Amino acid sequence: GEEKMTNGQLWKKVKDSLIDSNIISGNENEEITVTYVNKTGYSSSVSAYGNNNDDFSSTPSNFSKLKEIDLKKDNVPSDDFNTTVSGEDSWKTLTSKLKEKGLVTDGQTVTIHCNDKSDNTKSSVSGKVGADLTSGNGTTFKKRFIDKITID
Repeated sequence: GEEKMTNGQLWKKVKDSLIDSNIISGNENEEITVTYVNKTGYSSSVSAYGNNNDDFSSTPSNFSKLKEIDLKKDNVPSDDFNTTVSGEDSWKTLTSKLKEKGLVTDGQTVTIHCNDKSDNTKSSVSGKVGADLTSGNGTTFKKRFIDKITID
């Protein structure tokens, strides 16, 4: 068990989740600031773009826990321009990709907003690690307008 890694190597394992899902293109036009915390009370944000891997820090490998995420996307080109996500779906694959690398704990409440600035609509979805969604599901939201994620 060599589940120790840097900012870059951690954040990659928290990026490639969203690649499996339909939430990001993985272009040079999306950035994700993932905040996490170690055994000690020290938070750490790591902010990087969806082209390439991330490695711009030589940070310690005391990883133990998570904190929020801040999300950013530009005006996306044709490939992914129509992309929307079935709300539940945009929590499902994401969470289903993180325990693979031990990057959630067994009951965390991962909460995802949508901030749609089209027809005056916003919402959120929420569940636990392992269950299905007791809040949010049965609905769909646009890719470009999902930009705020927190954990309990």
